[PDB]
Amino acid sequence: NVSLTAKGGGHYIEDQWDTQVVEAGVFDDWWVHVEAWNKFLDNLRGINFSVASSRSQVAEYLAALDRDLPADVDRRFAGARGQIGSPNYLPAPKFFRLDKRTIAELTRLSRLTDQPHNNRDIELNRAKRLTLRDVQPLKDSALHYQYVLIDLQSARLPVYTRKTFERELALEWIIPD
Amino acid sequence: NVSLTAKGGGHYIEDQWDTQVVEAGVFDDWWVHVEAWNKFLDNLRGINFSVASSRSQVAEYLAALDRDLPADVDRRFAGARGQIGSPNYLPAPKFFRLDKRTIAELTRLSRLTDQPHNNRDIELNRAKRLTLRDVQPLKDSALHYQYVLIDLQSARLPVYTRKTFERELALEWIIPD
Amino acid sequence: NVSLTAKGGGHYIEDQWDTQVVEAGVFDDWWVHVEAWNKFLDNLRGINFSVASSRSQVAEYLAALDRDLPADVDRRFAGARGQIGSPNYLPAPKFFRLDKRTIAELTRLSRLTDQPHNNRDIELNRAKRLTLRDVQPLKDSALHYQYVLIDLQSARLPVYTRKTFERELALEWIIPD
Amino acid sequence: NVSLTAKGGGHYIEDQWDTQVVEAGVFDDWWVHVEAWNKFLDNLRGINFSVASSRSQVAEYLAALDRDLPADVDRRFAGARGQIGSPNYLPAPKFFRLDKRTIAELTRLSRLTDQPHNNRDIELNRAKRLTLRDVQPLKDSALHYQYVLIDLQSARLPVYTRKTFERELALEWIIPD
Amino acid sequence: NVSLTAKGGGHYIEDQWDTQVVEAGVFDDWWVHVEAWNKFLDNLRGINFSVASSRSQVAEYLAALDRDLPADVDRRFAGARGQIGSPNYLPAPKFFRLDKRTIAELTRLSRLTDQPHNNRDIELNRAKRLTLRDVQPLKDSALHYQYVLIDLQSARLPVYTRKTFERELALEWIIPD
Amino acid sequence: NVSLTAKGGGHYIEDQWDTQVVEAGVFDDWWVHVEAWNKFLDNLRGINFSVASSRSQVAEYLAALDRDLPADVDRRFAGARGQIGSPNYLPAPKFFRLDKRTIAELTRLSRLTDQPHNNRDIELNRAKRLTLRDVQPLKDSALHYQYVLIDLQSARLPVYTRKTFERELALEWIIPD
Amino acid sequence: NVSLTAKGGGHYIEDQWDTQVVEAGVFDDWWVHVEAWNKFLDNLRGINFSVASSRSQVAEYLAALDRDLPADVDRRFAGARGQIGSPNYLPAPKFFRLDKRTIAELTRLSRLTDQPHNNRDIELNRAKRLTLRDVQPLKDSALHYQYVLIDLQSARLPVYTRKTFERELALEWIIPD
Amino acid sequence: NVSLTAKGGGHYIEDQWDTQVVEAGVFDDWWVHVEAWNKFLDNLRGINFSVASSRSQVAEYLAALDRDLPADVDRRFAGARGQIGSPNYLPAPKFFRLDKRTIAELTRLSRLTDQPHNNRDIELNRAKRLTLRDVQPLKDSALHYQYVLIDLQSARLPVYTRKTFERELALEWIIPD
Amino acid sequence: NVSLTAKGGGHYIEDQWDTQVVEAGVFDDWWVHVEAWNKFLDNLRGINFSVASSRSQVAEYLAALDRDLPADVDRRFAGARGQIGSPNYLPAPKFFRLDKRTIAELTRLSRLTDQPHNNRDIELNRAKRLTLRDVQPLKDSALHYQYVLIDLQSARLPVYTRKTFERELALEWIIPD
Amino acid sequence: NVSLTAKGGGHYIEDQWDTQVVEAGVFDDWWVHVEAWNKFLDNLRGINFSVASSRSQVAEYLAALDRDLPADVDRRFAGARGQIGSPNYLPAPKFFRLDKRTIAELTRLSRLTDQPHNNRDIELNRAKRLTLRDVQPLKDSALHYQYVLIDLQSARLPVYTRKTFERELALEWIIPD
Amino acid sequence: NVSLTAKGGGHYIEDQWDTQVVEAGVFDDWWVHVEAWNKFLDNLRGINFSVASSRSQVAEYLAALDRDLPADVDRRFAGARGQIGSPNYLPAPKFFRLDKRTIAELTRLSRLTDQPHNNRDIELNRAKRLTLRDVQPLKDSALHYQYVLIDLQSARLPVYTRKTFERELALEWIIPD
Repeated sequence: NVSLTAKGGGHYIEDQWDTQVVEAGVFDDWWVHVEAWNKFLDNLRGINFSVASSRSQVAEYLAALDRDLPADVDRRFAGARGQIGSPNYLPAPKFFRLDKRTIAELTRLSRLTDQPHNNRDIELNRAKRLTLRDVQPLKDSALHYQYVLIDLQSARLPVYTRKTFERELALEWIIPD
Repeated sequence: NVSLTAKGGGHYIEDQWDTQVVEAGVFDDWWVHVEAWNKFLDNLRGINFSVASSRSQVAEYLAALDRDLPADVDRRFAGARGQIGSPNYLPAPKFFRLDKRTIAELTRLSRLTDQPHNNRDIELNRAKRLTLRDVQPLKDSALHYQYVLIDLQSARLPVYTRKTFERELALEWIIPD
Repeated sequence: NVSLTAKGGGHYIEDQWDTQVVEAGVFDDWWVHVEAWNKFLDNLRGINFSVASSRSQVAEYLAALDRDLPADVDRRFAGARGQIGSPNYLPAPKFFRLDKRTIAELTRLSRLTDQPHNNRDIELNRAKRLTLRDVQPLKDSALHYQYVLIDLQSARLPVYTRKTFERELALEWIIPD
Repeated sequence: NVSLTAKGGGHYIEDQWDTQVVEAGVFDDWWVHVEAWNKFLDNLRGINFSVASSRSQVAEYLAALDRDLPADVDRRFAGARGQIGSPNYLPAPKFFRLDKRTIAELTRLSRLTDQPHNNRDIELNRAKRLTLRDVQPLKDSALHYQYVLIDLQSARLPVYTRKTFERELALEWIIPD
Repeated sequence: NVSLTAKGGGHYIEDQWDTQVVEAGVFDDWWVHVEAWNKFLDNLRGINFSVASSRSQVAEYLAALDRDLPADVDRRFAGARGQIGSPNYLPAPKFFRLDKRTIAELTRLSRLTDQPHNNRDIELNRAKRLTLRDVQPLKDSALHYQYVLIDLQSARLPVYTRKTFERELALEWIIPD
Repeated sequence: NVSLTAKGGGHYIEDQWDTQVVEAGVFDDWWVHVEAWNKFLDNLRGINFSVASSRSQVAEYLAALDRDLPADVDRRFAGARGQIGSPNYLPAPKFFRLDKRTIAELTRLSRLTDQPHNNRDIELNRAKRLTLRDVQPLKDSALHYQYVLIDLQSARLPVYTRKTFERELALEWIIPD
Repeated sequence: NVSLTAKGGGHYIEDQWDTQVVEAGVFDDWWVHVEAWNKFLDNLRGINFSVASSRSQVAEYLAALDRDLPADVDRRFAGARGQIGSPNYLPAPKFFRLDKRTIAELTRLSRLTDQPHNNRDIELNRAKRLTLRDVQPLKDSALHYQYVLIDLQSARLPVYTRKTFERELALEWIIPD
Repeated sequence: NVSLTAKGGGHYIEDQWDTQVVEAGVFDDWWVHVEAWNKFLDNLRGINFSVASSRSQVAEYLAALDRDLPADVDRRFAGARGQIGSPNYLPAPKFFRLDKRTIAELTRLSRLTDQPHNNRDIELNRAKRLTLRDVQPLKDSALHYQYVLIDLQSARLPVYTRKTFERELALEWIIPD
Repeated sequence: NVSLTAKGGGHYIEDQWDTQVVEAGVFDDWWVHVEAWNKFLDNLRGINFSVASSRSQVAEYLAALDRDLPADVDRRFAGARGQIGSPNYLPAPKFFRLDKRTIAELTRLSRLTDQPHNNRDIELNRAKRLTLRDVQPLKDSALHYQYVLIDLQSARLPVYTRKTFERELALEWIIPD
Repeated sequence: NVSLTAKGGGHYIEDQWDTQVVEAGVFDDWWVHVEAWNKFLDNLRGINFSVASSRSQVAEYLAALDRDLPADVDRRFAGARGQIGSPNYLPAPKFFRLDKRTIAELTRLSRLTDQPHNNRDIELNRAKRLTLRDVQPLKDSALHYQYVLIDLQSARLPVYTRKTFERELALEWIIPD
Repeated sequence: NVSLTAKGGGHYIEDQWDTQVVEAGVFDDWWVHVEAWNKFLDNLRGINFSVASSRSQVAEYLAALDRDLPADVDRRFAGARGQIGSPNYLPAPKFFRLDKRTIAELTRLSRLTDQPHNNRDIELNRAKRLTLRDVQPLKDSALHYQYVLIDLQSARLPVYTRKTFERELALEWIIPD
C-alpha cells in the first residue's frame, strides 16, 4: 500500500486536513501509482475468455494493486527525496485520481468476468464412460469486456505529485516550529 | 469489535448521551472501520457465482466485519493517542456511518447469494452408476449481485473522526473535575 | 433470561406497578438485549435454504434469545452499577421493545422456514438399488424469507435504559424509608 | 523500458516539467522506439488466424514492446552521445508519439484476437473413442483484424528527437550552474 | 472438577446465594476452564471420520472436561492466591459461561458422531472364507461435523474471574466478623 | 507455549487488565510467533493429497503450533532483554493477531483434510486372494485446499511487539514502587 | 536464512524500525537472494510431469530457498565488507522483494503440482497376477504449470542493496555515539 | 558462469552502478556468450521427438549454458587482455542481451518439451505376458517446437563488447587514483 | 510405592486434609515419579507385536510402576532433605498428576495388548507329525497401539513438588507447637 | 544421562526454578547432546528393512541415547571448565531442545518399525520336511520410514549452551554469598 | 573427524562465536573435506544394483565420511601451517558447506538403496531339494538412484578456507594479548 514515506517531521495543520482532505472529498477516493497502474492495465489487455483461472485473475489484482492514499498526517505526500543533479535522486511519485464514476467501472470488469456455470459436466459425460458445451453467454461478455476496457485505457485521468496535492487542496506542512 | 479505547478518564455528561446518542439516533445504527471496510469491499468484488463455499462467504464476513460503535461512556470516541510530529502517533480512526437504507442493502447481498437447490444429485446420477444441471436461476442472481454491489462501492458514505462525532452531536467529555 | 439485577433494596410502590407495568401494557410484551439482539440478527442473515438442520436453526434460537423483562419488583430495572470515571463501571443495559406487530413477524420466520416434505426418498431411490427432487416450493419461501427479514434489520425499534423506563412509565423506586 | 540515458548532469527546471510535460499532456501518453516499433509492426503482419498460441502472441508483445518515456528529470531526453564525424557516434533515438485515439486501437487488436471457445472437444470426440468445428466467428475477426492493422501500418505518426522534444514543449536543461 | 479453592474462611451471605446464584440462573449452567477448554477444542479439530475408537473419543471427553462451578459457599470463587510482583503468584482462573443454546450444541457433536452400523461383516465376508462397504452416511456427518464445530471455535464466549463473578451477580464474601 | 518471559518484576495495574485485555477482547483470541508461524505455513504448502499420514499432519500441528498469549500479569509482554549495540541482544518477539474470521479458517483446513473412507478394502480385495478405487471426492478437496490456503499465505495480518501491545491497549507496567 | 551479517555495531534508531520496517510493510513480506533466486528458478524450469518424486520437488525447495529478511536491528542490511579495488571485496548482496500478489503465485505452483491419485493400482493389477492409466488430469496441470511459471521468469521484480534499503525506507544506522 | 575477469584494479564509480546497471535494467536480465550461444542453439536443432532422455536434454542445458553478467564492480567487463598485433591477444568476448520477451520464450521450449505420460505400460502389457500407443499429443508439440525454435535462430539479438557496455550505459572505470 | 518420607514431625491440620486432599479430589487419583515415569514410557516404546511374553509386559509394569501418593499425614509431601549448596542435597521429587481421562487410557493399552487366541496349534500341526497362521487381528492392534501411545508421550502432564502441593491445595504443616 | 557437572557450588535461586524451569515448560521436555545426537542420527540412516534384529535396533537406542536435562539445582548447566587459550579447556556442551511435536515423531519411528508377523513358518514349511513370504506390508513401512526420517535430519533444531540457558530463561547462579 | 588443528593459541572472542557460528547457523550444518568428498563421490558412482553388500555400502560411508566442523574455540579454522615457498608447506584445507536441502538428499540415497525383501527363498527353493525372482522393484530404484546422484555430482557447492570462514562470518582470533 503506497504509504512509503516516513512518519515524522510533521505535520498537516489539522484545521484543514479535517476540513478538506479527510471527512469529505479525498479518502475512500482511490489512488493508484503511475507505471504501477499501467501494469494493472496490461494484466487486463491481456486476458483470455475463456479458460478458468484466466478469468479469476481480473478479480485478484484489484486487491493489492496497490491502492491507498500516501500522506496521513503526520505524513508528507510522497516526494521523493533527492537533490536535483546529484545521482541519488528518486525523482517523484505521480498518482492517479480515479473518479466516483470509474472505480464503479473497474468493478464492472471484476464481475463482468465470471458467470454461473455448469462446468461439473467434466466429472460426468467425459470422465466416467457427448456434451460439447455452449459458448454464447461467454462471447457477448468477452465483447462487453472489450469496450469497458477500451474506455479504461483511453481515459486520460488526473496525475498528482507532492507539488500539486498541496496546491489543489491547500495544506501547509508546518516545519518544525 | 471496534471498542479499542480505554474505559476510564470519563465521561459523557449523561444528560446528552441519554438524550441524543443512545435512546434514539446512533446505536443500532452501524459503524465500520475505514481501510477495514474497504477490505470488506473486496472480499465481495471478488466472488464466483457459482461454486458453493464461495457463496457462503458473503454471509460469513458481515458478522465480525467488525461492526460496533466505539465510545460507550465512560469511553472517548477513539482518537487516537499520539502527539503530532514525534514518531509515536497512531493518527486517527475514521468510521463509516452506513444508513437505514444500506444495512438493508448489505443484507440483500447476504441472501441474494444462496438459493434453494437440488445439489444432492451428485449422490445419485454420478456416484452410484445424465443430469448436467440448470444454471439460469444462478445467472440472473449473479447479475442482480453486480448491481447491488456496484452501488455499494460507488456510494460516498459519511466519515467520522473524534473531532467530528462531538461536533455533529454535541457531547462534552468532562475532564477530571 | 435477562433478570440479572439483585432482588433486594426494593421496591416499586405497588400502586403503579399493578396499574401500569403489569396487568396491561408491558409484560407479555417482549424484550431483547441490544448487542444481544444483533447477534440474533445475524444468525438469520445468515442461513442457507436449503439443507435441513440449517433451517431448524431459525426455530431454535428464538427460545433462549434470551427474552424477558428484567425489573420485577422487588427489582430495579437493570442499570448497571458503576461510578462514572473509575474503571469498574458496567455502563448500561439497553433493551428493545419489539411490538405487537413484530413478535408475530419473528414468528412468521420461525415457520416460514419448514415445510412438509418427502425427504424419505433417500431411504428409497438411492440407498437400496432416478428422483432428483423438486425445489420450487423452497425457492419462493427462500425469497419470502428475504423480505420478512429485510424488514427486521431495517426497522428502528425503541431502546430503553433504566433512565427511560421510569420516565416513560412513571414508577418510583422507594429507597429504604 | 526506454530510459537508457544517465541520471545525472541534470536537470529540467522543475517549473515547466511540473507545468507542461508531467501533470497533463505527455505521460500516460505512449512512446515506442522507431526501428523498434517496426518490429512490433511485423510480429503482427504476420500472424495466423487461427491456431492458438499464434493468437496469444498479439497480447504478449504490447507489454514489453517496450514502451515508456525516456527523460525523467533529472534526465536528458536521450540523444545520443557522439561527436559528428568520429566513429564513436550512436547518432539519435527517434520516438513515436502514438495518440489518445490509437493506443485504444492497439488495444482493439489485443482482444480482437481471442474469443470464447469450445476447444475442450478434443478431450472428447476425438481422444476417447464427428465434430469438425465451426470457423465463421473466427473468419470475420480475421478480416476485422486486417483493417484495424492496415490502419496501423499506414498511419504516419509523429517522430521526436532530443532536438524536437525541447522545442515542441519548451524545457531548459540547466547545465551545471 | 474445578472446585480447587479451600472450603473455609467463608462465606456467601446466604440471602443472595439462595436468591440469585443457586435456585435459578447459574448452576446446571456449565463452566469450563480457559486454556483447559482450548484443549477440549483441539481434541475435536482434530478427529478422523472414520475409524472407530476415533469417533467414541468425542463422547468421552465431555465427561471429565472438566466441568463444574467452583464457588459453593462456604467457598470463594477461585482467585487465585498470590501477591502481585513476588514470584509466588498463581494469577487467576478465568472461566467460560457456555449458554443454554451451546451445551445443546456440544451435545449435538457427541451423537452427531456415531451411527447405527453393520460392522460385523468383518466376522463374515472377510475372516471365514466381496463387500467393500458404503461410506455416504458417514460423509455427510463428517461435513455436518465441520460446521457445528466451526461454530464452536468461532463463538466468542463470556469469560469470568473472581473480580467479575461478584460484580455481575452481587454477592458479599463476609470476612470473619 | 509462548510464555517465555519471567514471572516477576510486575505488574499490570489490574484495573485495566481486568477491563481491557482479559474479560473481553484479547484472550481466546489466538497468537502465533512470527518466523514460527511461517514454519506453520510451509508444513501446509506443502502436503500431498493423497496418502494417509500425510493428511493427518494438518490436524497435528495446529495443536502445539504453538499458540498462546505471552503476558499474564504478573508478566511483561515479551521484549526481549538486551541493550542495543552490545552483542547480547535477543532483539524482539513479534506476534500475529489472527482474527475471529481466520481461526475458523485454519479450522476449515483441519477437517477440509480428512473424509470418511472405505480404505479397509486392502484387507480384502488385494491381500486374501479388482477394486482400483475412486479418487474424485479427494480431488475437489485437494483444490478446495489450494484456495483456503492461498488466502492464508496472502493475508497480511497484524504484527505486535511489546512496544505496540501497551500502545494499542494502554496498560502500565508499574515498576517497583 | 539470509541473516549473514554480524549482530553488533548497531543499530536502527528504534523510532523508525518500529514505525516503518516492522509492525507494517516489510516483514512477512518475502526476500530471496539474487543468483540464489535464479537457481530456484531453474529447479522449476526444469521439472517432469509426470513421475512422482519429480513433483514433490516443487514443494520442497520453497522452504529453505532460503527466504528471510537480513537486517534485524541490531543488524545492518548486509553490504558487504570490502574496500573498492583491493582484492578482498565481497561486493554486494542484492535481494528480491517478491509481492503480496506473487508469494500467493509461488504457492499456486506448490499445489498446482500434486493431485489426489489412484497409484496403489501397482500393488494390484500388475504385481499379484490391464489398467494402463488415465493421464488427462495431469496434462492440463502440466500446461497450467507452464503459464504460472512463464509469468515467474518474465516478471521483473525490485532489487534492493544496502544502499537502497535505507533510502526507500529511511533508517539511520547510528554509529557508535 | 561468465565472470572470467580478475577482481581487482577497480572499479565502477558506484554512483552510476547503483543508479543504472544494478537496481533496475541489466541484472536479472540474461547474458549468453557468442560462439557459446550458438552451441546452445544446435543442441536444440537438433533433438528427436520422441524418445525420452532426448527430451529432458532441453531442460538440462539452460542451466549451466552458462549465463551470467561478467562485470561486478570491482570488475571490468571482460575485454580481453592482449595487445593488437603480437600473438598473445585473446581478442574479445561478445555477449548476447536476450530480452524480457525471449527468456520467457526459451522457457517455453523447456516445458514445451515434456508432457504427462502413461509410459509405465511397458512394465505391463509387454514385460509380464497389445497397446501400441498414441502419438498425436507429441506430434503437435514437435511442430510447436519447430516454430518457437525457428524464431530463436532467426532473431538478430544485440551483441555487446567492453567497448559498447560502457557506451550504452555510461560507467567510468576509475584507474588507480 | 512412593511413600519414602519419614512418618513423624507432623502433621496436616486434619481440618483440610479431610476436607480437600482425602474424601474427594486427590486420592484414587494416580501419581508417578518423574524420571521414573519416563522409564515406564520407554518400556512401552519399545515393544514387539507380536511375540508372546513381549505383550504380557505391558500388563506387568503398571502394577509396581510404582504409583501412590507420598504424603499421608502424619507425613510431609516428600521434599527432599538437603541444604542448598553443600553436597548432601537430594534436591526434589517431582510427581505426575495423571488425569481421570488418562489412567483409563493407560488401561486401554494394558488390554489393547492381548487378544483371544488359537496358539495351541503348535501342540498340533507342527509337533506331532500346514497352518501358517493369521496375523491381521494383531496388525490393527499394533497400529491402534501406536496412536494411544503417541498420545501418552506427547501429552504434557502437570508436575508437582512439595512447594506446589501445599500451594495448589492449601495445607499447613503445623511444626511442633 | 547428561548430568555430568558437579553437584555443589550452587545454586538456582529457587524462586525462578520453581516458577519457570521446573513445574511447567522445560522438564519432561527432551534434551540430546550435539555430536551425540548426530550419532543417533546415523544409527537410523542407516538401517535395513528388513531383517529382524536390524529393526529392533530403532527401539533400543532411544532409551540411553542419552537423554536428560543437565542442571538440577544445586547444579550449573554444564559449561564446561577451562580457561580460554591454555590447553586444558573442554570448551562447551551444546544441547538440542527437541519439541512437543518431534519426540512424538521419534516415537513414530520406534513403532513404525515392527509389525505383527507370521515368522514362525520357518519352524514349519522349511525345517521339518513352499511358502516364500509376502513383503508388501514391509515395503510401504520402509518408505514411510524414509520420510519421517528425512524430516528428522532436515529439521534445524534449537541449540543451547550455558550462556543461552540462563538468558532464554533468566536464572541467577547465586555464587557463594 | 576433521578437527586436526591444535587446541591452543586461542581463541574466538566468544561474543561472536556464541552469536553467529554456534547457537544458530553453522553447526548441525555439515562439512566434508574437498578431495575427501570426491572420494565419497565415487564410492557411489560406482555401485551395482543389485547384489547385497554392494548396497549396504551407501549406508556405511556417510558415517565416518568424515564430517565435522574443524574450529571449536579454542581452535583456529584449519589453515594449514607452512610458509609460502619453503618446502614444508601443507597449503590449505578447503571444505564443503552442504545445505539444508542436500544432507536430506544424501540421506535419500542412504535408504533409496535398501528395500524390504524376500531373500530367504534361497534357504528354500534352491538349497533343500523354481523361483527365479522379481527384479522390477529394484530397477526403478536403480534409476531413481541415477538421478539423485547425477544431481550430487553436478551441484557446485560452496568451498571455504580459513581465509574465507573469518570473512563470511566475521570472527577475530585474538592473538596472545
